[PDB]
Amino acid sequence: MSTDTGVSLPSYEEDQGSKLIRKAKEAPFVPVGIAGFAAIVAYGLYKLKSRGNTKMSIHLIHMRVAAQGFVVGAMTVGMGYSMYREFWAKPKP
Repeated sequence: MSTDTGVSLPSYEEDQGSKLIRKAKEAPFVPVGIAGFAAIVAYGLYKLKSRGNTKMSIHLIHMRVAAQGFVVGAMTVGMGYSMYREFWAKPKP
């Protein structure tokens, strides 16, 4: 279920949104974890450097990897619940 999507992004920065959306039919997390993880790594990597458009410093998380674990964690639970409870993960045998 998705109703809010399209004209909703207060930030002038996007080259051919549709194109940016042009990819494997969103659904599988395989690319989410793969890509996501990769990106994250990048972000953090860059985050390290002070000078380079960045302003991340709050709480007792004076770390990267660690902060990464806690982040991915909250993101995991949050994602899993996707805001609204959704019983569906992997009904294995």
